Amino acid sequence: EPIRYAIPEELDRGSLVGNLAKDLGFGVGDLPTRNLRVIAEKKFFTVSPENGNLLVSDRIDREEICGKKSTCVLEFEMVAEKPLNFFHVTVLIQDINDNPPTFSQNITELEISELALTGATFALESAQDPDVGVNSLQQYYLSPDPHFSLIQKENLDGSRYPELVLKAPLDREEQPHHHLVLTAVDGGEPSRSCTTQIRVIVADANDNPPVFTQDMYRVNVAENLPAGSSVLKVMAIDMDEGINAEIIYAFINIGKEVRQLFKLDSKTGELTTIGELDFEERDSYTIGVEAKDGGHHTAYCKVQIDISDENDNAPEITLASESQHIQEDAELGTAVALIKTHDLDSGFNGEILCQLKGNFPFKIVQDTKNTYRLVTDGALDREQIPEYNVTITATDKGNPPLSSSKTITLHILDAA
Amino acid sequence: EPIRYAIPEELDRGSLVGNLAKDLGFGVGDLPTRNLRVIAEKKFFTVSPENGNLLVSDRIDREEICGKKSTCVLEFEMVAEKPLNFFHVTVLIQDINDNPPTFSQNITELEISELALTGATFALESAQDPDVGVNSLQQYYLSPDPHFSLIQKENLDGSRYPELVLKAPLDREEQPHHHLVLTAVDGGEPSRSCTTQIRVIVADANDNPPVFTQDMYRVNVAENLPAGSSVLKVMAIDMDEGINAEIIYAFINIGKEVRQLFKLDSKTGELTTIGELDFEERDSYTIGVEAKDGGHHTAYCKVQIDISDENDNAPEITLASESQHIQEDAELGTAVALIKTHDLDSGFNGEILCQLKGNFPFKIVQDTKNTYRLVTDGALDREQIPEYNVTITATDKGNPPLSSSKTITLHILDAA
Ligand SMILES: [Ca+2]
Ligand SMILES: [Ca+2]
Ligand SMILES: [Ca+2]
Ligand SMILES: [Ca+2]
Ligand SMILES: [Ca+2]
Ligand SMILES: [Ca+2]
Ligand SMILES: [Ca+2]
Ligand SMILES: [Ca+2]
Ligand SMILES: [Ca+2]
Ligand SMILES: [Ca+2]
Ligand SMILES: [Ca+2]
Ligand SMILES: [Ca+2]
Ligand SMILES: [Ca+2]
Ligand SMILES: [Ca+2]
Ligand SMILES: [Ca+2]
Ligand SMILES: [Ca+2]
Ligand SMILES: [Ca+2]
Ligand SMILES: [Ca+2]
Repeated sequence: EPIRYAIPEELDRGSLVGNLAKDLGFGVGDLPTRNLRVIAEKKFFTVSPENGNLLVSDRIDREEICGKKSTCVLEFEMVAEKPLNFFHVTVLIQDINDNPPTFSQNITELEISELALTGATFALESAQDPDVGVNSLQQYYLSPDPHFSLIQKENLDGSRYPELVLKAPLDREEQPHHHLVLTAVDGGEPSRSCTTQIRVIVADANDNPPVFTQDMYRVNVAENLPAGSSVLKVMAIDMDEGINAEIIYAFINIGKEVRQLFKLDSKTGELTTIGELDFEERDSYTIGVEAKDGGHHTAYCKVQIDISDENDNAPEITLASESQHIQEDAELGTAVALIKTHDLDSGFNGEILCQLKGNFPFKIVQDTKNTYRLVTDGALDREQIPEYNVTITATDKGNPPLSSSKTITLHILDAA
Repeated sequence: EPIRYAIPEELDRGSLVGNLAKDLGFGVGDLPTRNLRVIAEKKFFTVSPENGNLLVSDRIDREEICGKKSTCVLEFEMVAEKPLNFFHVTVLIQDINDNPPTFSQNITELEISELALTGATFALESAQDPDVGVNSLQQYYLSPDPHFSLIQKENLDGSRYPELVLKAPLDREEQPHHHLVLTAVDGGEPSRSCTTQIRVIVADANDNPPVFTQDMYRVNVAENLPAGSSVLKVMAIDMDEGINAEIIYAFINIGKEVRQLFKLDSKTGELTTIGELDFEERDSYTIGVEAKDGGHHTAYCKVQIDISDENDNAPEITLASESQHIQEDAELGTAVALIKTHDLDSGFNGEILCQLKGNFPFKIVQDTKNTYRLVTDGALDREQIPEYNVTITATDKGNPPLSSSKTITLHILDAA
């Protein structure tokens, strides 16, 4: 007595499903007497009281009636009178491929670190289809890209899900963004498909240490350079982004003498002077500079600062005699005083030009480069001139030249 | 005439440097006549006017006089009178190892990332010594450590500088801090040395992805669960520190039906319900959960939520008859009305118990599980009782059980 029908969905109104009168055992000679009618809350089917045919009365949407279920049957009861009996009739609703697949969003972003090795797999969102059977069985395809390919796996139930695979190492410094196109096609008839774009954003990793522009920063400055003047400026380049690009500068293997003279800026990297320079103390400074970033990548170089000599030291005069006493009966050629000169500067700034200022019965005789002797030249007499105030002047050969004077008193004593 | 002396430094006052009278060509028979005396701004040496010996007058510190210079000579002039002449005398000051080396600071920290490969080199600060020659030539030693060794290189001038080398990979999750001891010994006599501690702080890198406690979170909840109730709580463990340890939770491959029913917290990871559950619509939910951290390390699992059926649907009654008309001359056994019942619930909650309420000349006969027939049992007469109000009651076998009634009017017609 139970009878099942199998018709496709989305059939036009009035389509023939089956002759219930003949399939049960009725006859056109008794159609009006039994008065067939369908009893169901959903007016999906109707029975013609003329020939006993089962027709379609409303739109039969399998996605709205059954959803994602495999089988889809509609059970109702047909009522016949004289006598009154029940006739259970079931109608299987076949599924057609009338719904294309779809993704969650058209544009999907995916952040991938550039440290990802070749062969790394990243999960991609699958497409959904309200159909069932082969009409929902998706087949995923990816547009050709030299860096990415597609992996299509299956679950334990047979559904396919795509996964992105990396076949070439990523580099943000070469290409930070990639644009992919994923396509999903179902296995129904006709084949309906949809597309979606995948924007791969390459995340930055500290894959590049700082690099100085020069491995040696050499400069020459003056001796009396004012405190707080710019000496040079180191520069380090980092191709990364964010914390992996901020560079800090500092000194290495440095001493306290240098620490009180120079100062290196951590941010700008400009080298200045906080102390005083002196050529007579030190004429060269070899300093090492370290460059650090966020990922603790180090970069080392050397800085050499040469100092030129300036004429800032005056010539010094030293004298010595026999208690500043002279005998009036001394012969021509007798040494009376000894002159010693020296200058702390170098080059022509240290060369001293010694001479005698004023007229006196004495004469300066040069022995070596820095030694002189005050030799008598004229007459001496205590009764006439008892003392002489010899003034010695020394002058260097600098620019500007410095000088210094020193007067010594020489007494004249009686003869024997 | 020029004469040079070579004496060590830090000699006691009055030590003999040399006999200037004999080394030049004088004689004890003429010591007081010439009256020897030293002329220098620094009172480092003196000449004895008795025997003509050159002695030490003050402390001679080579580090204070010459500093870091290789050679160290002191030039002065000795003055003799009757006659007056100059005698240039130089004294070379030999260096002794009377100053130990030293570092900048006793405690030195060094941050090293755990991603450092075996053999990585890290610069260490060198020790400084105010001495010169072999007295300042340092020899660095490192205490034995299973992870670190010492590399000793030399510059172009011969000075040694240490560098730390890594022979075993570092792991912050195993040991975040290391304590090293660096020792510097000079090549003088006696050997003076100093020590310094190096605190190596292992910087954290994303070397551990999130790990779920369970690969499957299965739970069973009721059907009419109130919106906003806790379902379960996923948990992911990350052994890293900082941004590399913060975990965010989200859904993957999810649909709109699920998105309007459940909600996953990104921070706490607690799963709640924002919609309504229904067993008649869907009895199982398989959801995938993704765990992401700062370094974009992914972790996937699955969550299955089973729903139990609740008796929240009342039995439905459907009736049909011959236009609600009965002939008074009907035989015992004639079908008058057809009863159809069904319940949306499952199990014993769907089993329907149909019966007739009130005394009537009718009887309910059960055909199948859900079909009944109202069969006459007694006498009928329109002149006496023209109509009957048959009330059919259906009740399920749930807890608590539901029920529904439906009264149909049956008219009695005359005979033929
Ligand atoms: Ca459809
Ligand atoms: Ca369909
Ligand atoms: Ca489809
Ligand atoms: Ca790069
Ligand atoms: Ca960097
Ligand atoms: Ca990078
Ligand atoms: Ca100067
Ligand atoms: Ca100068
Ligand atoms: Ca000068
Ligand atoms: Ca000393
Ligand atoms: Ca010394
Ligand atoms: Ca030493
Ligand atoms: Ca670890
Ligand atoms: Ca982590
Ligand atoms: Ca770690
Ligand atoms: Ca329900
Ligand atoms: Ca229910
Ligand atoms: Ca029920």
